[PDB]
Amino acid sequence: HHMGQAFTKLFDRWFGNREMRVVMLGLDAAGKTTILYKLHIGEVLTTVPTIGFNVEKVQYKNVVFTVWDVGGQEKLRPLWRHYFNNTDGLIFVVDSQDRDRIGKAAQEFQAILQDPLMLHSAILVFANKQDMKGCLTPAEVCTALGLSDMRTRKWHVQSSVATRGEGLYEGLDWLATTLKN
Ligand SMILES: Nc1nc2c(ncn2[C@@H]2O[C@H](COP(=O)(O)OP(=O)(O)O)[C@@H](O)[C@H]2O)c(=O)[nH]1
Ligand SMILES: [Mg+2]
Repeated sequence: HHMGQAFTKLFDRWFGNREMRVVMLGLDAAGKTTILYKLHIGEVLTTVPTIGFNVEKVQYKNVVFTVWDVGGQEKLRPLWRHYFNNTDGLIFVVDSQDRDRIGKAAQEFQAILQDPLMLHSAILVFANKQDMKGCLTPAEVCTALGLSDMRTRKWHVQSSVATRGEGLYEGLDWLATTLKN
């Protein structure tokens, strides 16, 4: 009989008018757009700034989530960096079933971390698609992304099933708490 709250109300408690800018990144198919629509927090808008490169965005009050795929795509790395401007947090999403592409994801993740503009970011990892038989454990995704060895930044790896909205409250609550200090 008990019911979840709407993220709309959750965001009111968590951020409530505060200026927040998070970027949610990952390899294509990790589950990022799914997380966006599953939040139900406003319209998503897109800009395709090149014939290949493609960015999505959502804002609620003064919290903005900016979203793109990372990896392959020639190497459009400079076209991104504009979008890191005064970012508070990174959400990096991983397909926990895709054992093959995780080295790539760790590489990519590791490149975001080393970018100057990400020095002081809180880091949330969604180890997504945990519903799938034989996927990686959240620890195995932690290990692989090298989160043990980590700077002085606050980080957290969170199990998720994005298509059921599972894990999302937990990660976002961590993120919100972490960010207000
Ligand atoms: N089984 C499962 N499938 C998922 C999950 N999250 C996303 N997907 C599916 O993975 C595909 C890509 O998701 P999408 O959100 O477009 O990935 P994006 O490229 O990261 O934006 C879609 O078919 C989703 O339904 C999950 O947690 N479990
Ligand atoms: Mg997408």
